[PDB]
Amino acid sequence: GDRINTVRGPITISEAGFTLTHEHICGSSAGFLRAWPEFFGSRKALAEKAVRGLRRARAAGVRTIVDVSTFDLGRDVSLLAEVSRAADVHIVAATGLWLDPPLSMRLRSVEELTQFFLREIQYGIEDTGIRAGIIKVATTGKVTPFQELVLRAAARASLATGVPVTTHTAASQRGGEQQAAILESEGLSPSRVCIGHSDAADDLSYLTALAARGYLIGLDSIPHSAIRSWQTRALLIKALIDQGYTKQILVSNDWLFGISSYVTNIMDVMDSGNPDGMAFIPLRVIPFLREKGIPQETLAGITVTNPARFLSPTLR
Amino acid sequence: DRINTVRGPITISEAGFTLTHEHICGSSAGFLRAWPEFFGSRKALAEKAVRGLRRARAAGVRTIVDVSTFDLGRDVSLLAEVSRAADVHIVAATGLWLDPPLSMRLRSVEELTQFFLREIQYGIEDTGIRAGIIKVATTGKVTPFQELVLRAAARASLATGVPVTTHTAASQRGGEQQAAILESEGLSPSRVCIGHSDAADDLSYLTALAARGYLIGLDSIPHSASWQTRALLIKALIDQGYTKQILVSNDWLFGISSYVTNIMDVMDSGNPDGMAFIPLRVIPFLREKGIPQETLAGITVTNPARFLSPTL
Ligand SMILES: C[As](C)(=O)[O-]
Ligand SMILES: C[As](C)(=O)[O-]
Ligand SMILES: [Zn+2]
Ligand SMILES: [Zn+2]
Ligand SMILES: [Zn+2]
Ligand SMILES: [Zn+2]
Repeated sequence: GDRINTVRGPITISEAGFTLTHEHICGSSAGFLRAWPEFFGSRKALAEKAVRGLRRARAAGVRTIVDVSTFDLGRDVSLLAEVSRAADVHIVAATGLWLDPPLSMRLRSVEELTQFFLREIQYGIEDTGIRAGIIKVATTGKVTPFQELVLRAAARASLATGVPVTTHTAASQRGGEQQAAILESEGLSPSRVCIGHSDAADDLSYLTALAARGYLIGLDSIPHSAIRSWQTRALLIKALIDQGYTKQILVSNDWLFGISSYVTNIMDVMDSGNPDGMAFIPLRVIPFLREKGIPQETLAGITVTNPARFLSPTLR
Repeated sequence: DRINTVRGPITISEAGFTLTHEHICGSSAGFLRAWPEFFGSRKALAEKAVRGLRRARAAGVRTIVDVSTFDLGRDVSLLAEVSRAADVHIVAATGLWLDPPLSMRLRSVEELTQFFLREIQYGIEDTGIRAGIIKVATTGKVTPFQELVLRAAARASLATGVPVTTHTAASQRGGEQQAAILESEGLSPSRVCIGHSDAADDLSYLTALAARGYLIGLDSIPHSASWQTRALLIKALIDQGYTKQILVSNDWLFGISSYVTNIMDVMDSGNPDGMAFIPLRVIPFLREKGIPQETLAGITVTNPARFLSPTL
């Protein structure tokens, strides 16, 4: 407690400011940006596009992003440090595993995965020293055996360091419920867990029941509807406020500036559907919520206070 | 006239005794740099590799071909460090093995062709260290994505002259499906090694491929360590007239993360010779069976040189 690790070193919690808690510089695969940078035009072209997009978001009020790219999403932390410095936006890096682990991860025990997540939080990522400030885990269906090991290793690393856990779900399958059961079996407090992609939920009662248990609800992919409207997703934010669960809400774009882990040219399709990029939350969602009558203090709580509480390393 | 190595180009006569299917590390993309303590440390793995390569050099090896691809975790800076310190030539590979990430799996044949060309003609990552071989792995009857990898490999080989080497299940005669695809792209069989052929129960499968001009990779002899029975496949192909089609190797590794933990210790206990197994055990065994030294030198020196020299 008192400081959050970022790609340019520790910051105090008051420095984080407006924080987008689920974003990516680049959605890729381990080793890929280094082995084939011209897939993105060039490494310099991707960095320049990410710096302009982050400066765009900064001019709309954002001061920090949490890049929830794991090892297997190709998360290159040296790129994050470079674009963080050039944009003057803090970036929190992640450990954990997403949905494309290679064999060298897939064959590991829970104890081995715990030591890997442990290494990225406590020592540093690769040979850069940059330490992770969050653990990202993805699951599908009812949670596969390997995904259950990842959740348990994540809980273990969280309990030893205080850094929170954030998840990838299918809300339409109520996937947070299985995640929550596994993480609680490990002794992890719900207040150290964000159940992500909860904006895609059709069932408000699924979200209300997780919030009432203390989970953070990641309404984190609002503009993916702009490519069910985005205003319908944003109304889940108002619904949880009106139910008294403002403190449980985290809002983000889930944007990216380059994508190789999908069909070629998807980034162009996405950018034409959401030209605001990571500024979509502050330029479109926040004004929409204001016009629906949500007061300033509540919107500042969601965008500043809740991420600060969530990211502050806590064992209390 | 020259072959790319991790220390730059060398002339064909420099390659000498060549093991054409080996690995410094069997891992996954990004993994050695993200989690080097899995191997004790990066330094410990490099030290183990240098000890093993120096042992192979003392036994007569002068070059190895490291057929680790991107998705086997190939770390061509590690290869360069241990090539220099062992003073053993290492040829690096492009291509794809059996664990491509989404960023590779979702690519077209044209995109994959550009990636393999990038690693042969420009360099691997930002090291400028060019690949001298293309490695391709397939499973059953060849999946749709594996077929794209073979076609891109054939295209890259036709544009550069560098050869193609494969991973099969010899028990499934996988080289027949591989060869049909490669030939549909116009690739000469003389620029293809069908690997893991030592595991075959069917000599007919190997002789038919050799009769078409394929190189036969009898590359995993010490993994069976009977290894004697696998080595007699070398004699069988010699006796049928196919000496010039034979390539032999150990398929050894100095670290392994792409498998259950501690497999490396099991392997090192069964084969303490490591990469020196071929020169110290297989070559003398074949000589005792009456194969002339000149034939063994052709298999370990001339065939490798003919295969690696870029052609067309
Ligand atoms: C990289 As994603 C679509 O799971 O946020
Ligand atoms: C890395 As292998 C066992 O296919 O030679
Ligand atoms: Zn996700
Ligand atoms: Zn995401
Ligand atoms: Zn193989
Ligand atoms: Zn191999």
